[PDB]
Amino acid sequence: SLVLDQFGRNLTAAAMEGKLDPVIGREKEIERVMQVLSRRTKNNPVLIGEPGVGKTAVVEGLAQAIVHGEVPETLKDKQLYTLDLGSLVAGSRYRGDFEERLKKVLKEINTRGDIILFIDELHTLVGAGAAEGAIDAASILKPKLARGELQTIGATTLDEYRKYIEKDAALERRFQPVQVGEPTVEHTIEILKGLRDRYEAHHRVSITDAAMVAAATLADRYINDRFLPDKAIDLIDEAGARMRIRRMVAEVDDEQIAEVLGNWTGIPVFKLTEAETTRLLRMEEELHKRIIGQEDAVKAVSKAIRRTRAGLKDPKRPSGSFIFAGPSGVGKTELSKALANFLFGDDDALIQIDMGEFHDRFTASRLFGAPPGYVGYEEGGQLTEKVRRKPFSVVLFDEIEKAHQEIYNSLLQVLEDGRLTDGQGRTVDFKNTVLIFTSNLGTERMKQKVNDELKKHFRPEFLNRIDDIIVFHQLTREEIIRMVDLMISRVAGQLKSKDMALVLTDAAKALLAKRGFDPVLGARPLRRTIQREIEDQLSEKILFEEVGPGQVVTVDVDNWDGEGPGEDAVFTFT
Amino acid sequence: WTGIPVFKLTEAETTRLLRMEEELHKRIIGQEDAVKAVSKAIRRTRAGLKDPKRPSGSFIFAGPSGVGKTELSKALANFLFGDDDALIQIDMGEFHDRFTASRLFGAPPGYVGYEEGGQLTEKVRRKPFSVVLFDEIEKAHQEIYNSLLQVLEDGRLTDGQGRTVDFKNTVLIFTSNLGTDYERMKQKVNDELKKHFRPEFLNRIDDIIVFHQLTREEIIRMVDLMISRVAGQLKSKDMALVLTDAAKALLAKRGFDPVLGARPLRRTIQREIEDQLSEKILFEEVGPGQVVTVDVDNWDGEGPGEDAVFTFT
Amino acid sequence: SLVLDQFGRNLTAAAMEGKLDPVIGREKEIERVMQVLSRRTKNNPVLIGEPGVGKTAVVEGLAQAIVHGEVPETLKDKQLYTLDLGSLVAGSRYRGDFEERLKKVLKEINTRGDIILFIDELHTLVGAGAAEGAIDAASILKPKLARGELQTIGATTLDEYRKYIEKDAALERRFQPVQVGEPTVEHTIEILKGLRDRYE
Ligand SMILES: Nc1ncnc2c1ncn2[C@@H]1O[C@H](COP(=O)(O)OP(=O)(O)O)[C@@H](O)[C@H]1O
Ligand SMILES: Nc1ncnc2c1ncn2[C@@H]1O[C@H](COP(=O)(O)OP(=O)(O)O)[C@@H](O)[C@H]1O
Ligand SMILES: Nc1ncnc2c1ncn2[C@@H]1O[C@H](COP(=O)(O)OP(=O)(O)O)[C@@H](O)[C@H]1O
Ligand SMILES: Nc1ncnc2c1ncn2[C@@H]1O[C@H](COP(=O)(O)OP(=O)(O)O)[C@@H](O)[C@H]1O
Repeated sequence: SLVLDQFGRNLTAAAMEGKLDPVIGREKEIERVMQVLSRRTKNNPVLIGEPGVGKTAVVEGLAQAIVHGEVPETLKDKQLYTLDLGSLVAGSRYRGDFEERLKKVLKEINTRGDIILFIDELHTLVGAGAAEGAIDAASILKPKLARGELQTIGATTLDEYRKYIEKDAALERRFQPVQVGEPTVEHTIEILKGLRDRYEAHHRVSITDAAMVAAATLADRYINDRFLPDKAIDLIDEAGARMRIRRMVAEVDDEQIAEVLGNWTGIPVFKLTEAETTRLLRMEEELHKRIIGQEDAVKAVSKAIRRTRAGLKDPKRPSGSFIFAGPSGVGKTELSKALANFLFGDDDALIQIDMGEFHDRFTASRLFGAPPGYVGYEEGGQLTEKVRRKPFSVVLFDEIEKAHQEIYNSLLQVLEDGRLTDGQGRTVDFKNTVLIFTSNLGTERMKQKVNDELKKHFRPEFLNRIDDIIVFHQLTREEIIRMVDLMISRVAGQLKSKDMALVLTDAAKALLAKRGFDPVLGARPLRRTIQREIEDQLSEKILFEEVGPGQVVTVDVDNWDGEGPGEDAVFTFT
Repeated sequence: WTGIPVFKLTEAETTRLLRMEEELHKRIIGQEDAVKAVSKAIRRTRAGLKDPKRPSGSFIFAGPSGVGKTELSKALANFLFGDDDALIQIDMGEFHDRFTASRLFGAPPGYVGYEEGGQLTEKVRRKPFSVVLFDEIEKAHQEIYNSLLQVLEDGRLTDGQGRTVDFKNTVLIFTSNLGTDYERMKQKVNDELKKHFRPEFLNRIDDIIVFHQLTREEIIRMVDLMISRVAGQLKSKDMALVLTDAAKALLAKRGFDPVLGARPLRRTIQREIEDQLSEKILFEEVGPGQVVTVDVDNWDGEGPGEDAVFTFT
Repeated sequence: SLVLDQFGRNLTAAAMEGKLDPVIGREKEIERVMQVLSRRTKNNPVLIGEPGVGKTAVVEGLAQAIVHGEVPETLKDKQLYTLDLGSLVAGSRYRGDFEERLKKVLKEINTRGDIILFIDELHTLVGAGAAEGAIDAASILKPKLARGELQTIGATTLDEYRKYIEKDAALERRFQPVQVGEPTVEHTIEILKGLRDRYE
């Protein structure tokens, strides 16, 4: 007892005082472990599982089963000791110290005979006192473990089992695997219901059953870098901590779990208040604050985001996938910029990928990285990593028709299931991101021309996965008048920072409108008209210090009937 | 230990294995040939009467888009393991480049990522009994099939690290989209597969299955199948939806097109029911504790219904 | 304290003399850190932030909050020590010296219980001294982090996180990411107004 205690911790006395958490739902794996230790030769199981499933929890539950007495006679009255390799290695300046300590431990185990050894993180045994080919813990344990005279229990994750143990086939032979599979949703709910009491006592808060059901569902659905039941426990524990901080008896509901998840991952799953609800209902006007015209596209996107925010989106598919195909300059990109501004408050959050560069057969690997064995393997994908930074995003694929079919064959993955496997092998989540595909093709009859061009330039499946195909309409006179108003407002807002005030009469706005209309319009022209007839004149006029700072500038027009072409009209800057 | 299901067939398991054709028909409407072939393969595998060298099953699936080729594999995984996420899904859409194939089995020694190993081989070693799905196999280059060439016949793959993995107990499924009256389509699909793939690869596969186009009965049952998802989603918010049969008829009328598969129907449902119900929910017109009876007015049930709308109660 | 002063620096004692710059406008991140540090199991936050944003600034603000006493009861009068891994593995020359120093540090922390660790460049835990016969500090720390018996705070670049901690999922599990994003323009102006007195 005195020898093992300085080099290990006894889980039996830990479960005597209840210091270990109760373990429930693990009868199959614990029975598997108990039946492996009841063998004659090679009675050593190692718990292989994905990290965060309960590999140490299985051993704690077995210790509780031992101390209660549900074990058979082969595991009855057995003190389960974990072994700390760090305590063995530390303090050993010399060969004799470490090997003497390990063999004294083994002699005490074989003398008392009722200590089952536990090696958490079993991959540490390949090299303890020296390298893999010298005298260490593994080469001392191997003759003992081969005959089964030393009962030990291991725990190693999947990847480290592949890496460290499997390169040492001698230890791989002597350990019989016990797979601890990831628990289900109902299993996680049961586990949380079991662990209610400890967290309730610790955080001085009370937790409801609906809170735990919501925690399990949200943790399984959204968080895709951790594994059940750890993420559900994380959400519950963090909500309890939030209540403990905020009160300094509180209640935890699913709303607080949603808040914790929103803090953790940024996914906008919240209980909607009145102000954001009226914002969501009236957001078509909010988008129409910036974009002018094109009611169909804003309507479709409003429908998609309203469906997403109300919990009515198919969870295996993204929030929405759109093809914005229409004549150049209409505002296909500006709709995406307006979406970014609405959803995040800033426009730099729009992950914009340009398909102009992806015209070669070698550049498809930029999105999802390079395969193993090639240059760029560690960096991985550019798009996948950008998505992993923030799971809720608007992904913009600008100028689709430039890129050729290999990228779309890559993107059928995300268009169907919202998954993408980068070069490093990891799968990333796209179940919440909004996909926008902007195209410049086909330039009521324009609708059919664009549809025919897209059917000719695409395979049927890629057009089929897309939620809504939206064809942008050409602009009219009222829309370009409002565009002129918006551009002048932008100029005035930029000029506010230089101690200025700017204003235009409606005659100047009309004159700008009459010189900015043709079927090849958009905002690429009629903004060049602004830069040529307003901005340039203002710059040259303020460079030689007339109507400088503190002076309101009024842009007027003379020699114009207000209806004519206005080619002889000139802008006057008072 | 290994998870490979060799046991004594209990009566419940036996009567399930006799009746698993309609169990597959629970999630797939129509496509009797593919369900037939999958049932034959699973019956051969679980009876203990199987070729030791060849894999459990090797199928190539062909048909139009959205005829349930991936849905069949997902429902087969749901049958065997209980959930879709146990399906080992490798989509060949990322493997267009010839240099990309090293991700499948792994990096050779002396190169970066050698210690990481492959992706397909390691996931097969994790679960030796698995349904391996290869989506859109034509979109990968032809040199990628060369790695699968020997697992399709001998069921063994040699990774970069040198280990030999066992593909003997897995069900290999290929899904294609080539070819896009039934016999003419089958002949065209077979000819396209023959001229697209080398004949030494087509001979090593078990059955070539062509998916039949969806008919009116199939899509009108599939209306129910895909609205059950919305009903279950609504059940999480303490409110229920029941469709009038007129709503089902109108949804099946506006979502049917022989040119494509099932996703036009999902578009029709999503635009007619999901979006409008989202507006009604966020307006708080309807909430928890109520029922929603969706009905079609201004319609006769036979006409095309270019003016019919949906009423929500 | 006799062993930690040889290997670490006391930020609470540093905040006693006000040698740390005032931290302005980072109340949300400090609240998130105190939220994570208040948990029962896995109470280790990592400040996942781009370089140049103030990852260490968040920790010094937390130390100033602790010394000013506005923290909740679960962080009241707890000395926040930064852990200098270079000094821990500085004089070893052997196989058992570094692990002995780590055991002494952890035993002093356990017998005190009011000391929170801070690890600049948290990715240095993996491979924190790995000779032919040595066990790195990550494998020592992992059982204590999983049970929640040790409160550690980490600061790590996004890219460094992805290169190093992402490769080790066992240690990645024990740390909750805390997104520290770039301050906006107005936030930068507020920070400059805070730092006016010191720079003047
Ligand atoms: N059946 C269960 N009952 C109670 N708690 C559980 C159960 N399964 C898992 N847990 C919790 O999840 C955690 C699992 O940790 P574990 O997976 O052993 O870590 P590692 O993967 O590093 O070995 C434990 O802290 C435990 O509290
Ligand atoms: N209706 C509009 N409202 C506001 N800005 C617009 C509008 N239409 C165009 N713009 C501006 O003009 C640009 C046109 O972009 P876009 O239509 O995407 O060009 P293209 O169609 O050639 O890709 C946008 O970046 C936007 O700033
Ligand atoms: N017969 C069917 N029964 C139910 N759903 C179907 C059926 N056919 C297609 N689907 C729908 O189509 C999608 C799968 O289509 P898929 O088989 O992947 O087509 P492809 O393989 O050509 O891409 C699923 O989301 C499913 O909802
Ligand atoms: N909110 C803030 N208030 C005051 N100073 C800040 C704030 N945020 C950042 N700083 C300044 O930024 C610097 C911190 O950078 P640091 O986090 O050390 O970068 P890195 O961790 O990459 O070395 C400090 O000098 C600090 O003064």
